[PDB]
Amino acid sequence: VNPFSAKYVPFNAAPGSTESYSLDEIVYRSRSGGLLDVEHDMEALKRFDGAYWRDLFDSRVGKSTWPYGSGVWSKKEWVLPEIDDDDIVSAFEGNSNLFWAERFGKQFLGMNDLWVKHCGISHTGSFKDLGMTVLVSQVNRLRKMKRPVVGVGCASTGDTSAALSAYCASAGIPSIVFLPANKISMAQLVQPIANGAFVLSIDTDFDGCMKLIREITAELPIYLANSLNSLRLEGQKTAAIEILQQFDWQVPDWVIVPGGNLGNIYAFYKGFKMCQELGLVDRIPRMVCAQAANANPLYLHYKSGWKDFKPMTASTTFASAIQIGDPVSIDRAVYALKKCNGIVEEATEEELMDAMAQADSTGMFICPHTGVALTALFKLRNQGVIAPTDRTVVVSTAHGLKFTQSKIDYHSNAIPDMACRFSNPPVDVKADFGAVMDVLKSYL
Amino acid sequence: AVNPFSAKYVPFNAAPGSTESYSLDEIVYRSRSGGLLDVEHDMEALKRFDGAYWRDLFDSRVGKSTWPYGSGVWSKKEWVLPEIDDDDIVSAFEGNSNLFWAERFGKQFLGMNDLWVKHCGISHTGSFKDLGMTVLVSQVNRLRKMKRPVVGVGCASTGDTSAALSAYCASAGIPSIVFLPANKISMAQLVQPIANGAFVLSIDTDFDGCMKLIREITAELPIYLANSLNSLRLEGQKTAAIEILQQFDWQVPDWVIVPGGNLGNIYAFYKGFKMCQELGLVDRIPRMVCAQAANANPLYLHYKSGWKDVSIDRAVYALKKCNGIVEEATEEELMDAMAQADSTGMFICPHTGVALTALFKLRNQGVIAPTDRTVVVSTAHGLKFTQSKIDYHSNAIPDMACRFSNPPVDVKADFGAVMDVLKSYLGS
Ligand SMILES: C[S@@+](CC[C@H](N)C(=O)[O-])C[C@H]1O[C@@H](n2cnc3c(N)ncnc32)[C@H](O)[C@@H]1O
Ligand SMILES: C[S@@+](CC[C@H](N)C(=O)[O-])C[C@H]1O[C@@H](n2cnc3c(N)ncnc32)[C@H](O)[C@@H]1O
Ligand SMILES: C[S@@+](CC[C@H](N)C(=O)[O-])C[C@H]1O[C@@H](n2cnc3c(N)ncnc32)[C@H](O)[C@@H]1O
Ligand SMILES: C[S@@+](CC[C@H](N)C(=O)[O-])C[C@H]1O[C@@H](n2cnc3c(N)ncnc32)[C@H](O)[C@@H]1O
Ligand SMILES: *Cc1c(COP(=O)(O)O)cnc(C)c1O
Ligand SMILES: *Cc1c(COP(=O)(O)O)cnc(C)c1O
Repeated sequence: VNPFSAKYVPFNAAPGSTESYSLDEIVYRSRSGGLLDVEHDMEALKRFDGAYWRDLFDSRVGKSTWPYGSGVWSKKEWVLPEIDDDDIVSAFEGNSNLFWAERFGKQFLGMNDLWVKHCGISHTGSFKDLGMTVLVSQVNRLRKMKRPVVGVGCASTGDTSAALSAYCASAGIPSIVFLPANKISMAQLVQPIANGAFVLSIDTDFDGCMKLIREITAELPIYLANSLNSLRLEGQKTAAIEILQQFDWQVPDWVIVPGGNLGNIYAFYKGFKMCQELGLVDRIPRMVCAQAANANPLYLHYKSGWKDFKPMTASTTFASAIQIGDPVSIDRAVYALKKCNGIVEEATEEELMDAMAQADSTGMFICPHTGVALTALFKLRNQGVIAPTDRTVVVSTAHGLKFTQSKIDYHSNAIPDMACRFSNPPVDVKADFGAVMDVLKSYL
Repeated sequence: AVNPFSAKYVPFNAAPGSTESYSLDEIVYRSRSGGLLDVEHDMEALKRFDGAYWRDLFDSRVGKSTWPYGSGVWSKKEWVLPEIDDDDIVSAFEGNSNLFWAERFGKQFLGMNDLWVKHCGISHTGSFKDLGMTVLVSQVNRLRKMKRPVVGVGCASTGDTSAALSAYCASAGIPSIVFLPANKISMAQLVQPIANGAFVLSIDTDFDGCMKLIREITAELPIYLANSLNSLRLEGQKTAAIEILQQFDWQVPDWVIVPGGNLGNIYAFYKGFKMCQELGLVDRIPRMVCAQAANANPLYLHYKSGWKDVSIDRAVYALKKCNGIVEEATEEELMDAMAQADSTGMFICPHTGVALTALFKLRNQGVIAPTDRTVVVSTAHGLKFTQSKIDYHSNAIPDMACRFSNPPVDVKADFGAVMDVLKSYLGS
């Protein structure tokens, strides 16, 4: 009855390799120690032409029918084809606004066809929801199959844990979060705490919590939620399919994604590539990966001609989730960027904050990581690589509501060594009709 | 404009042969007698199309990419602002918000299998105000583009309304002004209008000093005011009710619980459900519960008095018509409810905590049955109220037990210690 299936496979598998694993297998790496990927049965999917898939996926966008209302699960056949609908844990994720940045594109970039994907408008406020619905759904299934998974554990700065904990909580799955004691107080770990996660405050840095969550997982029947998981990528790749669908199956010229551990940027390529390969569309977009100057291993690797990649030491950024020294999905990203003929650009602490301020002025509320992405767009316009007329999509990874402090400090002119050129502080005036009118007429 | 549909400003009531009405193109805030204004649609022009027509029309637009019908508000454009040009609309894909099924929360805490929470907080600016602001700003945009004298939009909100207002205005290139007392200025509270390029004024006076001053400016400069009295924002807000129906495949819930501070909201929801009933989409409206804080005004005391002793009359009318109920929630009760809800996956606002407390109390009274289809409206994303959650979960709210707090446990970087803590948790 159900002809579609998926399995684990070594990332970029060698010719005629026989290595595969059932998705029910709890595995994170291959025989060689490399990363795993979800490989779908392309022979079975190709029994249906692009016309069928377009019509099928279109018939399901924003409908009440479970589970196809979700931006991810409307594409179930391409994500987890063999999961039962009873096991799916979904919070209506995806269907995210592809915001037309008319005033930003025209006033700053000379662009008419610039769009911003607001992935931040989600259940936990970041794109990580797309990935967590797939992972927790699969974990949910394993639990019901009486498999040894008593909960999910992770150690990541808010964004990953918030998504995980929320989805785990709704399904009654215990969620275990390891976080450094002083390094984050209680402000940014509010979501997992509120979502009934079992939170531990450890006497170490972020690195020490990452090491300890491994040790725990080695003995305890606790599933490990990491950058490694190819399941998360299966949900995240639907954002690329969604962008296509929102453009009525027309392919944009450029897509710019913030790259931390570099999984997301790869997920986007896989989504775009899958639509081309199955006959939905005839082409794929060119991709741009944007990084913070304080954490630019991919940037240094690209401009060296895809030769010599080095795990650099990352320094403090306002774009917290993007500051990664040794990116886990590095080989994935490099592969993706080569195939789609892509580009990598960096962004300084000042440049990412300024581009963020300029975006907000157009009626947005986007994260510092998005500022990084917009900086890349700024620079590629300068270099003439992105044309003023080209259909360009910038991916906003998180809502600004999760990164308010960086905005409060910027407009308060309270960041040391920062120029804060686009700050918009409140103006002081005494209760006088003439004085109030004059400052308003000057703004008029 | 071969458009059969139309709407106008009309007083809320005035039975004895009133002919008072204003064009939606006029700047007006109140009636001749000072009462509330109301957007009245040409129901006779709408009644020309049967219940099935509107259902199928609204269903065909939902989620789609066709401008402007993708929005949860503008998908019902004919019922909101029928005369505005598509090229004048300022939309940020608002509405379409998750009708989250509270399975774990409903079954474990309330013994309810069909309880839903409507997450309006998942939107552009983090609240349901986006629904109302898209209509207001669109009209203001329409007026400005036809060379009408409107220099900008102003308000005195420190929270949701100003955040929503300034965001929509910024995209349309419409100046946004926030009049506020210099002492009540908060950098955190105003983070959204500040970033959205809104002209925020800090005035060296009190609450009354500002309201007196705005009167003096709006008599000289034509600044459109956004406030609680505004009836144009209700036209957007009402589509949330319509949406709830559409999301249930045009099946009416038994109960819809709305937080009530402003009191305009509960009316908007009533207005939306009623419009669907009156036009043949459905055969009924839900019973509604208005949930108020214990600290809040005497709407609760008025309901308990058997309807004998802003937007107060507006809400009382809506509640009497739909056979509604009002309940209170105390500071501790709403915080507890927020914690319980949150622990099951949600991340809701304190206003939603108030609504859930009203649900709890009415379940205990046996007014709401276990099987009853119940929708609890969440007005704002929990991310706008992290400080109260931080305080609650660290037991840092005085005169409150914080009984459902989930503080993190302290451990050193020792394997055996981390394990023993984990073992006792997994043993539970
Ligand atoms: C209210 S349910 C319809 C009633 C349901 N079929 C029943 O029998 O109880 C449909 C709504 O659930 C919410 N929802 C959340 N996740 C969804 C998903 N993955 N697929 C479809 N709807 C989802 C959406 O807001 C959607 O409008
Ligand atoms: C994106 S507009 C482009 C307008 C103009 N040709 C330009 O380039 O500046 C193209 C079509 O999309 C629709 N549209 C207008 N504003 C939109 C928005 N903010 N988001 C999505 N679609 C929009 C309109 O129906 C219009 O016909
Ligand atoms: C990408 S535009 C369609 C292209 C457009 N016809 C053009 O030629 O430029 C459609 C997307 O804009 C966004 N959007 C925001 N508001 C919308 C609205 N009111 N109606 C339709 N789409 C809207 C949604 O994310 C939607 O998927
Ligand atoms: C409300 S669910 C299950 C109700 C069940 N009779 C009970 O009381 O436990 C009814 C239908 O809605 C769909 N559904 C399941 N989970 C959903 C969710 N989280 N959101 C929206 N619809 C859902 C499924 O297709 C299911 O058959
Ligand atoms: C995790 C995260 C990123 C980084 O994505 P990768 O796939 O790890 O490159 C960027 N922005 C936000 C908001 C994130 O949470
Ligand atoms: C929410 C609301 C208000 C109050 O908004 P705040 O900015 O939070 O004070 C007033 N009137 C109506 C109709 C509302 O919906």
